[PDB]
Amino acid sequence: MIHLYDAKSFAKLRAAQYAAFHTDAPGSWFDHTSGVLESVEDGTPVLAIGVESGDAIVFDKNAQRIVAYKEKSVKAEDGSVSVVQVENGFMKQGHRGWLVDLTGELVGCSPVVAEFGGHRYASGMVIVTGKGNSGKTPLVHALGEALGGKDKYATVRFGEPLSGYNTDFNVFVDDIARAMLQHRVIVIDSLKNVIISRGAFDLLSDIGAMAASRGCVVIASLNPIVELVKEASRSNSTSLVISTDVDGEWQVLTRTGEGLQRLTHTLQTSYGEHSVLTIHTQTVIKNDELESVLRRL
Amino acid sequence: MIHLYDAKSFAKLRAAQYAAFHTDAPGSWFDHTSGVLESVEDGTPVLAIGVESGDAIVFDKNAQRIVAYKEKSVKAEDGSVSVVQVENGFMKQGHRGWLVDLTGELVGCSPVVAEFGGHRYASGMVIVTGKGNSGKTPLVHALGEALGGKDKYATVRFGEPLSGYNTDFNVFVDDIARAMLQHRVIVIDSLKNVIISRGAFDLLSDIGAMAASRGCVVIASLNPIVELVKEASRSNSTSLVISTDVDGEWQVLTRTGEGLQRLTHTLQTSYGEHSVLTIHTQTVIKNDELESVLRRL
Amino acid sequence: MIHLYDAKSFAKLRAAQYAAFHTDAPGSWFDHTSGVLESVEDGTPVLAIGVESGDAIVFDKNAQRIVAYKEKSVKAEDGSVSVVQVENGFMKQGHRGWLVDLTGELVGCSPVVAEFGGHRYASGMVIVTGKGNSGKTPLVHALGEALGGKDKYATVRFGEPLSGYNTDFNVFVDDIARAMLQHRVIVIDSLKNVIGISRGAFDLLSDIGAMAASRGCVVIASLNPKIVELVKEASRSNSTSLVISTDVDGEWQVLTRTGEGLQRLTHTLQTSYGEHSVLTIHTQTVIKNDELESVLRRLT
Amino acid sequence: MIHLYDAKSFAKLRAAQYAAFHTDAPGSWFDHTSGVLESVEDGTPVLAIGVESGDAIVFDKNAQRIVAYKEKSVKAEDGSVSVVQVENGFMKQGHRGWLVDLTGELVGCSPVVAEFGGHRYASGMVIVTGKGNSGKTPLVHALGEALGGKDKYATVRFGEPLSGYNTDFNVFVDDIARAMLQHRVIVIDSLKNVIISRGAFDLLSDIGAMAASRGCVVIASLNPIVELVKEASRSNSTSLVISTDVDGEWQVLTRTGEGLQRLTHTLQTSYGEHSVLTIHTQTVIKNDELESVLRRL
Amino acid sequence: MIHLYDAKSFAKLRAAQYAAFHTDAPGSWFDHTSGVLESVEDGTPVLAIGVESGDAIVFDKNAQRIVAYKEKSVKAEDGSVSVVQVENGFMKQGHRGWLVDLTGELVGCSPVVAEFGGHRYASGMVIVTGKGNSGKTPLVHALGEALGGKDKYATVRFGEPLSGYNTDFNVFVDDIARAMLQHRVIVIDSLKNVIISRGAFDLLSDIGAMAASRGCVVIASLNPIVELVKEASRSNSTSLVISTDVDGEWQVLTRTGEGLQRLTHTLQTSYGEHSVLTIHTQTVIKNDELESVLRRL
Amino acid sequence: MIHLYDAKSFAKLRAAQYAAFHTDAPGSWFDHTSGVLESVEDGTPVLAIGVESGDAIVFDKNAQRIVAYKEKSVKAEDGSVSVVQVENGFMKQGHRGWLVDLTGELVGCSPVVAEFGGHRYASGMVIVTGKGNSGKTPLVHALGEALGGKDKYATVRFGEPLSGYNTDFNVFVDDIARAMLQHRVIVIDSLKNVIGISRGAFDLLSDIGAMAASRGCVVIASLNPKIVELVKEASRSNSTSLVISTDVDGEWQVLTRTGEGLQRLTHTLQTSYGEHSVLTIHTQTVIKNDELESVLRRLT
Ligand SMILES: O=c1ccn([C@@H]2O[C@H](COP(=O)(O)OP(=O)(O)OP(=O)(O)O)[C@@H](O)[C@H]2O)c(=O)[nH]1
Ligand SMILES: O=c1ccn([C@@H]2O[C@H](COP(=O)(O)OP(=O)(O)OP(=O)(O)O)[C@@H](O)[C@H]2O)c(=O)[nH]1
Ligand SMILES: O=c1ccn([C@@H]2O[C@H](COP(=O)(O)OP(=O)(O)OP(=O)(O)O)[C@@H](O)[C@H]2O)c(=O)[nH]1
Ligand SMILES: O=c1ccn([C@@H]2O[C@H](COP(=O)(O)OP(=O)(O)OP(=O)(O)O)[C@@H](O)[C@H]2O)c(=O)[nH]1
Ligand SMILES: O=c1ccn([C@@H]2O[C@H](COP(=O)(O)OP(=O)(O)OP(=O)(O)O)[C@@H](O)[C@H]2O)c(=O)[nH]1
Ligand SMILES: O=c1ccn([C@@H]2O[C@H](COP(=O)(O)OP(=O)(O)OP(=O)(O)O)[C@@H](O)[C@H]2O)c(=O)[nH]1
Repeated sequence: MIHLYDAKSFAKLRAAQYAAFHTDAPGSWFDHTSGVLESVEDGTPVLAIGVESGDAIVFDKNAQRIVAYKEKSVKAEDGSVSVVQVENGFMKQGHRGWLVDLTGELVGCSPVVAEFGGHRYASGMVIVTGKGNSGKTPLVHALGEALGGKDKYATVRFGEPLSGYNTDFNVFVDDIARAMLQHRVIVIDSLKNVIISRGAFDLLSDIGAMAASRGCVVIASLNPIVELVKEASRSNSTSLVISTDVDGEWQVLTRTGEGLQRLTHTLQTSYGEHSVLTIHTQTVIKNDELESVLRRL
Repeated sequence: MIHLYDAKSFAKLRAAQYAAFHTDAPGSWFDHTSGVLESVEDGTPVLAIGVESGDAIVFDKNAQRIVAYKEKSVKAEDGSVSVVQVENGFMKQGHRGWLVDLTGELVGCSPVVAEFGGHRYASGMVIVTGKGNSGKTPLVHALGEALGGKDKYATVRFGEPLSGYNTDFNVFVDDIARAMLQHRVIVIDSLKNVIISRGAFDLLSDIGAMAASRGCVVIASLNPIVELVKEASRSNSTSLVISTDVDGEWQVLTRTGEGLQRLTHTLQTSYGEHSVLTIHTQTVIKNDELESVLRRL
Repeated sequence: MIHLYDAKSFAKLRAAQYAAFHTDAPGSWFDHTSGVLESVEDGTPVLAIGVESGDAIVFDKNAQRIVAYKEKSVKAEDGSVSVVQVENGFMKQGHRGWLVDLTGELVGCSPVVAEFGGHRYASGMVIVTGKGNSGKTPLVHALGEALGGKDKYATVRFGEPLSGYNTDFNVFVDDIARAMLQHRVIVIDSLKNVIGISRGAFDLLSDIGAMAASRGCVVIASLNPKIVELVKEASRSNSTSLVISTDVDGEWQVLTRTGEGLQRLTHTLQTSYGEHSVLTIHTQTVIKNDELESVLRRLT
Repeated sequence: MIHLYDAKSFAKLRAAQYAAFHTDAPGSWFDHTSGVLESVEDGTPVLAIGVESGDAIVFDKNAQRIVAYKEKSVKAEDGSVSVVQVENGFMKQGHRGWLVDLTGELVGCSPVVAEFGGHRYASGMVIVTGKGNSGKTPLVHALGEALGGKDKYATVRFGEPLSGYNTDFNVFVDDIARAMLQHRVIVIDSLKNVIISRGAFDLLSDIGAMAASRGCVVIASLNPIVELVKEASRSNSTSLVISTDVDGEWQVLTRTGEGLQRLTHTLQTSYGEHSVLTIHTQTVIKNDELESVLRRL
Repeated sequence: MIHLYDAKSFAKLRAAQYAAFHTDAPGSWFDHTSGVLESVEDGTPVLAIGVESGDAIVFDKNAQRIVAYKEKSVKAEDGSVSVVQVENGFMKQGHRGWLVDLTGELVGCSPVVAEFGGHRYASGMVIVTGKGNSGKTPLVHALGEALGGKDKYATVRFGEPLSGYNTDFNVFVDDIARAMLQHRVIVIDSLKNVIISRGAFDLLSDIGAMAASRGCVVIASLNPIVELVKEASRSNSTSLVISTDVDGEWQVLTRTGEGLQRLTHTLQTSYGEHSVLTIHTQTVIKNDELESVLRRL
Repeated sequence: MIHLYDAKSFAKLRAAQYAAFHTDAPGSWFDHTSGVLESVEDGTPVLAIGVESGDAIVFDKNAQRIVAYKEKSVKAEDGSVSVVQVENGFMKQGHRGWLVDLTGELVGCSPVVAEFGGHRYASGMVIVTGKGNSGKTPLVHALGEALGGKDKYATVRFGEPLSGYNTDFNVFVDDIARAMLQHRVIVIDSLKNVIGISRGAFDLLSDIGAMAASRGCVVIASLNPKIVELVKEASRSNSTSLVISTDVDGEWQVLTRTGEGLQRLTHTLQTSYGEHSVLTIHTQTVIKNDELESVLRRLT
């Protein structure tokens, strides 16, 4: 919805956004939105996501697809009306994204998803990319385990020429929807085949906001069309993890919230048995330095 | 409609257009059009805006969407007939833009929306853009608060990978329509995802004229496809706010009206707590200097 | 229709075309076609113009849109049949352009629309363009007033981010149709969004010059310069005349196609601003194709 | 249809093709095909031509459009079956081009259309083009009158911003069809707007063969997308008339028949009153010289 | 169908493929497939070819088009089922190409079509192309007569601005189908207008295999979009005849079979009366030399 | 489906993936999936593959096409529901790929298909490509025979101008589906016309590697190099292994993805021709991403 501000309410918002990353208990936002989803009446649509054609499929709180849902309208606080209708397995009225309010007035956050190695990590979409010899697949799994912490991480597999990999985009969005509905830490391997269908364009534009609203992190590998990789990394990701000149070393660049500073830190990594990667255990980065990082792609 | 002029009536028009920016009380036009909208008979369509497909949705004076409206014709002063019909939630007959006359003979104005720091600002669309380290999001919010003055400004959020951000274009145009119907100062963060669908093309072509007719200002962030950013900044904006070589410094370029001089002034800014930006408190700019400014993108 | 010529009838045509620009009373063609339109029986379609989709809408002599019109055929002199039918507000049979004969055998003219400052100006479409600091909007209004003379000029506004500007293409073509049906001197500000492409926009660029020249009205259209080459081609091939800014501030070059197969003429305009940016225009030489291309190169 | 040859029948064909340009009385082929068309039973389709959409409209021998025609099949000499059906003003079955046989075994000719100034000119399509100051419109009319000889030439006007010019492609193809059905010498001013719709592509590919089969000449002005002008001039024209370095001077390049030599000669011209051009009163040209000529465009 | 091999059966296949070009009596394959076609039961579809739209038309053994054919299934040796159905003059079920088995296990051949001047020539598609002054049209007719030998060659004419030339693609594919059904040596003048519709793409991809399966040769002129000419010449042709630096001289490059060596030889030619060309009466060429030849286009 | 991991279960997966290439008996995965397919109830859809239009056709375990199949749902372990429905010969509900579970928890493998000349070879798709004089067609047949071992290899022929070659894409996908359903070693000659693009062709390039790796069969496809970059990306991202010609005639480099997140391995092949162009292949080192890109650069 739209929000109105004066100087005082705006300052309060920025303080709350800052807290949502810097001082909230890691993973608190995820637990909060889990409660909101759990409170939703049975059969109510909670999430719509685009399929390959640009139509949208709709899910309930238990990640079960809704095939039929009678037109139903809800008036928001700002006066806007949201309508939802599902017919023959597809959204007839509504919008892509969360169909229930997970955020309220607290918008524009990068809710802290986890803390690891003395660094806080944001929810939203994290694109893992770069050139050179440092492998992306081992990194995304290492990050998934690390941010998972006490919890297991969920793996969505797509579009690689290996056993058991789904290559159908419509199954992919079903997997992603279920993952975000049920898990705080999600790995996607890989985004190569989405990088173009209306569904693929929708996914790139929608997923970061979907994840940040939920308070889950989606860690997606993307091997570098090159300008679309750059723009997805620049504008569609909440955080970026990019390989450097030095083997095993990665740079993490985090958007900490709406209008807030982008932060950076470095990761050192090494391989153990069967290529299992281990990540070893604040500085601001400006826009010109950010573009300098993107040039390496 | 079409308008006829001789030398004397043309000179009168230019004098009135000049006054609409330079000497009218700031925000007076907005208050005038609010009165016009308030005088509209119950149920009457007042605004049509394009959705993603290129179809148009229609709103009444209270920013409520009209789903059904029997064909109704109105003869204008020049002899032209405007017809409006709405069926199944979509415009069947009519045009995009204001469906009631807010302007009359007084067309081609950039009605003054506010005065701040000794400078007058125009209604219409203001694109906030540029390269370098000066942040666009903090600027648009600072400008929104400043031009809001005694009034709160409205924030429309779109297409960023942060919590609570809508990423569905059809919700976006609903938000924008409501904002322009109800508020003098509007911030859009951001225009990145519109920059292509018929709806997106319609919005870029329509919004400046819609806002200027209302006397509201739409302050839109746009991070630089590059030629589309240049043309939107060159030809679709009433004013442009562009970052400079010096950190914190911005140049404001204002179209003051039809056939009138483009003016320029500079803004100095600084950050306080939680990245809240403060803007610190006539010279003509020619077309070649304007192009020189656009080259920096 | 098609026309047949031998040496003698061709020479006569060229003499008549030459006269239509050089010696006819300025604005005489417009008055003639006004009479033709006024003589048309009530309810008869006179003009069809393309909307955004590429369908065509149809107008009667009073610039009122025709919604329903039973199929009706007319056999021309060359043996061809023109059919007109309108159903549900759209042309079902017919063609874009004038649906009644305004011209007869006298085709390929640039009928003189006005004389100002010792120069004759052609009807048809005039594109006002160029680079540099000389403003196009003040020029089109100055030219509109000047060629209007004793008469007011009509202003069609389209696609600028200013108060009261229509930005819907289908309203735009309605405005243009009405303007050409009712006025000799017409200003369009601006053509930017038509060049910004729909079938309707393509139709308009291809149709408007011939429509205006047939009527004997002048359409003075501002156009600020893939896209640049379309501005060049519209200026090169879709305009009856071109007014282009020069190196010197306030100075413009007017390039006029005087008729079918006839010489393109050129002259210069000097201008200055008064109060509230009102521009005043201050008061024969042939230009060849290579010089014409040299002028178009400046649009880069 | 398909034709079978051995050495002896092939040599006979080449001799007949050579004669069709070099020794037949100028305009004889046109008179022959006029007789063939005149012999066609009343109401029979004789010519189909593409409209803008790529559908085809159909004409009888009197250049009257056929709106309804019951399916009718004709078996050719080679065993092939040609079917023709027209429904609701459009071809339902058939092909673009001549729907009756004007040529028989005598195919691949450039039938002589006229002789002027000691040079024979071919029927088919003649593209008049080039750069520089020599005007194309005066040339096409001068050539039309000259090749017309004792007969008037027909003028088809299209796509110029001058009084009485048709700009609707579907009227254009109607004009062209009627012209070719009724006249030996035809001028088109101009081909600029065809140079893209399916109809325009069809016309460029069809018109030369249509005209050569009839024995009429279509003299078309084409101002130079540039590569499409080159290919139309190279491959879609029976003859080319191109301006040179010297003002008033033109080069005529003629395909004299299937597998036969391309010939060249020069024209000198001058203007009289009201820009009426007068043309003042064998050498082979090879493919490399032909390409050299096309480079000048 | 699919075929299974071990070392011994593979070696046998390669020996048979080698023989099909090098040692079989010239034209023997054509006579064999004529027998196969003649043995087909009355009314049975034997050949399907794509029309402009990408639909397919269907022919019987007598080159008569089939308009209606009830669904009929045939189980192949590998277990696959081929179904054929024709409705309203178009293929409803089936595939493009030969609808009866002309080859059996003997696949991947370039069956010898003729011997002339001490050189064997392959069936399939021969593209005649190149730059320079050597004419393609006279060459294709000279080659047609020469390879025809005791038999007349068939000429398919398409897309040139000369008398009697068909320019409608759907008539073109009808001509080609009939030619391949009834004649061993076929000339196409020319392929310029096919070089894009689905039908044109189908034809370029299908014709070589169609011709090689039949044992007929299709000799097609193609004047050089340039990369499409290169790829058609590189990958869609069984043999290539390309002009050289020396006037009248041509290089013939022949694919002799699946996985077999490409051979080359040179032709010398001269003109007699009315431009009738006479061709005057083993060395391997590698891929790098082949690309060197293609660069000349 | 989605899979959940902690450190311990992830380490177990990587160990199992490593084993699936390095230590499992060659061809064991193929035999396992043959058993799974054989156990499927009569009439059950097992494989869906895209036709030219982007619709999908569906096959049973005997490689017979299914024309009609009533909607049928199956709930997976992760909670997801897979639905399959076939109407009028086309998939109405379902997904492209294997419609029965051949893999279970054991995903992301490159199951060893064969061992030859002291080297293990992966199932999945192998693209055979490169520039220079070394012929691709003889190589794919030599590799087919070699990896076939005791078994014959299947040859799918497509899009070459030679006798008996199918050139219809929909027949091609039928051939490929049958081949993967019935044979461990498959040769495709050639992929040129799929790269020559339809939705079906795009689907095939994106689907075939995963289909083959899931089955444990190897698809050995020749591909001769806008278009060049698509050959590079297909070779880079759509292939389980790559066999590319080198500077030296007869010599090839084999680059193998050994599994999800595992090392890419490389070795060289020497070859020579016998009679009638029959090629014979004569009888671990890791390759990094920068070296891999260096190899791909040679395709220009
Ligand atoms: O022990 C190992 C294993 C793997 N790797 C390296 O990590 C990579 C992980 O395996 P991938 O094949 O997934 O590579 P990637 O994610 O970097 O890029 P794509 O191929 O998916 O586009 C492998 O390509 C390998 O080079 C190591 O450096 N050490
Ligand atoms: O205290 C602060 C906070 C923020 N900033 C700067 O302001 C920017 C505002 O945050 P954004 O991430 O919105 O940057 P932006 O609007 O310029 O561009 P997008 O990424 O949205 O396209 C941040 O990127 C940061 O560099 C400061 O300079 N100081
Ligand atoms: O007094 C004046 C007023 C205006 N001008 C100049 O005339 C121009 C007329 O006003 P516009 O803003 O319309 O500029 P334009 O027509 O040249 O081009 P667009 O922006 O419409 O594409 C303005 O851009 C201004 O620079 C003057 O030179 N002096
Ligand atoms: O007496 C004359 C008349 C005309 N001309 C020249 O002949 C041309 C014929 O008039 P056009 O305007 O038709 O020029 P064109 O055919 O060469 O090219 P387009 O403008 O149609 O694209 C004119 O443009 C003029 O330059 C002369 O050289 N002498
Ligand atoms: O006696 C002759 C006749 C013809 N020729 C040459 O042979 C060519 C055959 O006539 P074409 O015009 O068909 O040339 P082409 O096939 O090479 O190319 P297209 O224009 O058809 O695309 C002619 O262009 C001519 O140059 C001779 O060298 N000597
Ligand atoms: O004995 C032989 C036979 C064949 N070859 C070489 O092997 C190649 C195999 O025959 P192909 O003609 O199939 O070549 P290719 O597979 O390399 O590429 P495409 O043409 O299919 O795109 C032939 O091109 C030939 O040069 C030899 O080097 N020696």
